[PDB]
Amino acid sequence: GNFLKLPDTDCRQTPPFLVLLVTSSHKQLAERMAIRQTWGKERMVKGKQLKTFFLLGTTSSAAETKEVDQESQRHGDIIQKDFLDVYYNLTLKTMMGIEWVHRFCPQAAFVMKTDSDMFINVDYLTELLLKKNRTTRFFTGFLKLNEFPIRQPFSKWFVSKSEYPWDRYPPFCSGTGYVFSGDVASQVYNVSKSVPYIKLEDVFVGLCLERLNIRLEELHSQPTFFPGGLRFSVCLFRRIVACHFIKPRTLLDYWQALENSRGEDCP
Ligand SMILES: CC(=O)N[C@H]1[C@H](O[C@H]2[C@@H](O)[C@@H](CO)O[C@H](O[C@@H]3[C@H](O)[C@@H](O)[C@H](O[C@H]4[C@H](O)[C@@H](O)[C@H](O)O[C@@H]4CO)O[C@@H]3CO)[C@@H]2O)O[C@H](CO)[C@H](O)[C@@H]1O
Ligand SMILES: *[C@@H]1O[C@H](CO[C@@H]2O[C@@H](C)[C@@H](O)[C@@H](O)[C@@H]2O)[C@@H](O[C@@H]2O[C@H](CO)[C@@H](O)[C@H](O)[C@H]2NC(C)=O)[C@H](O)[C@H]1NC(C)=O
Ligand SMILES: *[C@@H]1O[C@H](CO)[C@@H](O[C@@H]2O[C@H](CO)[C@@H](O)[C@H](O)[C@H]2NC(C)=O)[C@H](O)[C@H]1NC(C)=O
Ligand SMILES: O=c1ccn([C@@H]2O[C@H](COP(=O)(O)OP(=O)(O)O)[C@@H](O)[C@H]2O)c(=O)[nH]1
Ligand SMILES: [Mn+2]
Repeated sequence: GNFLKLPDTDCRQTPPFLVLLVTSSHKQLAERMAIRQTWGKERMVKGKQLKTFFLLGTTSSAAETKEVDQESQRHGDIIQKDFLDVYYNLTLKTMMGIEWVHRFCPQAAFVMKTDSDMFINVDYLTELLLKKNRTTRFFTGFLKLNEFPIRQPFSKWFVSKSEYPWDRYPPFCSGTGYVFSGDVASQVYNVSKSVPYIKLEDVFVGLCLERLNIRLEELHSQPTFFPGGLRFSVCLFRRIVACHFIKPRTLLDYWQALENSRGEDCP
């Protein structure tokens, strides 16, 4: 489907249990390297395969283009299509990831779309997913159920009435990090072209899920996704799935902390 870069992976041969699709801009190589060295590192988690790919568009900068070409050659984990990679094109980026799952990895049990300034606890997420007994039409994250479009015209998330004309958004989950069963990717890709476009990707996915009659659900009886960020502690971070507002150096320090304290107890 018009992909400039495709990861060197074969989901038919080895169906992944969890696929992470990470959004980042071209210049954010430090982010991607920190992820590749921490929670993005591919491995078996309780015998389940984890795969990690980075979603990129294109840029006018020839230097950044060359950097990303070299990075894809070195790492083989970039999914790319020809669209200007800017904040207000994040919907295209998300749909690219979903398209990739649909076309090349329909075997994935679960897919997480996530920001790059994130800590992800794949071990705890896997444990909760294996416990949920939800393998189809499943979508979770930080649920946002009573959202009103932001009409402050200079706000980062401003939408005009022509861009989104109704008083409330559909139910959706924070774009910082949400998780869905793999079949959901095909259903969303199928309905996407008939659903009204909006430049905020997490709202757009919510519109698609609503058209599909897919209901959002909480992953666990306790909160596990934290778009607002969290005060760090080892014992807390062992029992969450996702935390936002984490720069690369911090991500590396937190990962080291969890390694250093492996084998201690907590509650
Ligand atoms: C994190 C997230 O999921 N973002 C989505 C966003 O969610 C925000 C929305 O629910 C609003 C509703 O009032 O509340 C939260 O946002 C807070 C403030 O209301 C918001 O104004 C602020 O945003 C920026 C702020 O305007 C600036 O002055 C400040 O300098 O920087 C702020 C961030 O850059 O942020 C806080 C918390 O983030 C929710 O976070 O909803 C939109 C759609 O409206 C979209 O789906 C986002 O993906
Ligand atoms: C997810 O399911 C497990 C297993 O329960 C069995 O399989 C399910 C698909 C469903 O058909 C159940 O009725 C089956 O009994 C649940 O874990 C078990 O739950 C029972 C009752 O609480 C308990 O006796 C077992 O020891 C549990 N552990 C096992 C079987 O390993 C689990 O509760 C289900 N998850 C949720 C969120 O309900
Ligand atoms: C999102 O990406 C699309 C595709 O790259 C952009 O649309 C193109 O914009 C360039 C100029 O930036 C035009 O020359 C092309 O004709 C457009 N092509 C298509 C297919 O749209 C779009 O501008 C980007 N969005 C934002 C907000 O930057
Ligand atoms: O041109 C862009 C801008 C942002 N992003 C990614 O989109 C997500 C949201 O951006 P950011 O974290 O800057 O927004 P915030 O969390 O501050 O609202 C992050 O993973 C960015 O790396 C991207 O892929 N391309
Ligand atoms: Mn972010």
